[PDB]
Parts: sequence; structure tokens; C-alpha cells
Amino acid sequence: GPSCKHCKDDVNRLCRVCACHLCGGRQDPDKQLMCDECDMAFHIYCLDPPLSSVPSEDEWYCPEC
Ligand SMILES: [Zn+2]
Ligand SMILES: [Zn+2]
Ligand SMILES: [Zn+2]
Ligand SMILES: [Zn+2]
Repeated sequence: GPSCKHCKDDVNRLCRVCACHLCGGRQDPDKQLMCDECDMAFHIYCLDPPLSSVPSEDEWYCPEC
């Protein structure tokens, strides 16, 4: 127990560290990206520009990187 210290897995709270690093929402994992060199996660639709769908180039890098 617990995998993330910051929100303490409290699904009722937001977390940019363990969840979507922009909205901090936990929905739609299928639609989240992990920046291979920042390791945080991103809703394809929270991006800018936002992506209509996941990239195929299975190695993604966040806008922070
Ligand atoms: Zn957290
Ligand atoms: Zn988001
Ligand atoms: Zn990154
Ligand atoms: Zn950041």
C-alpha cells in the first residue's frame, strides 16, 4: 500500500503526479500517454494540440520534454 504518496490513491481527489498530468483526472487510461522520459501521464485530449487518437509510434514524449 499506497502506490502514490501525493493524492494517496484517493480516487475522489485529483492528481497530476499519478493521473493525467494536466487535468489530474483518472478517467480513460486507454486514452492516456506516458512520456517515456518524464513518465507522467497525459489525456490525449488534454494535450495541445489534442490528439484525435493515440499515436501508433508507440514511443511518445510529453510537451514538458
Ligand atoms: Zn496521486
Ligand atoms: Zn486530462
Ligand atoms: Zn515527459
Ligand atoms: Zn508539469
